[PDB]
Amino acid sequence: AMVPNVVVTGLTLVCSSAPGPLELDLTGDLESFKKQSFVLKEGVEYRIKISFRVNREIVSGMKYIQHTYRKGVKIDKTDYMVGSYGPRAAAYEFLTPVEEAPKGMLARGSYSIKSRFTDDDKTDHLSWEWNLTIKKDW
Repeated sequence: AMVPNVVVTGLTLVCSSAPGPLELDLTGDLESFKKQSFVLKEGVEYRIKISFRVNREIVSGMKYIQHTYRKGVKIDKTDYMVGSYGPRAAAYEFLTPVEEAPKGMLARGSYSIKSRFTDDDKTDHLSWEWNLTIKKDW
């Protein structure tokens, strides 16, 4: 401070079929996202894009971790090794592989995601929670 080496700045659902924007600003009030949701139409393809800056020194072993809950119950955990990054002017963007929102009535509904961004020193660069609501339609 007042500028940290690593600043997680944004999560984005990258979905071509989506009629509007699916972005969380992570420079803001993280607690708000929990009474919010992103809506996705069942079966659509998307990526998660995590935006982050490195401002001074090399960070090794950066790692994005998600846990998915449904109705408060853990249903999944995924890890993505992001890499080593040096400092530069522009944010870096990490994209997860393409996935499909679930499909079928029994899989529709809300899911909450606990997201963590970390490194090989186990620094908590940011942790945040958000929600995903799978619907029949937009």
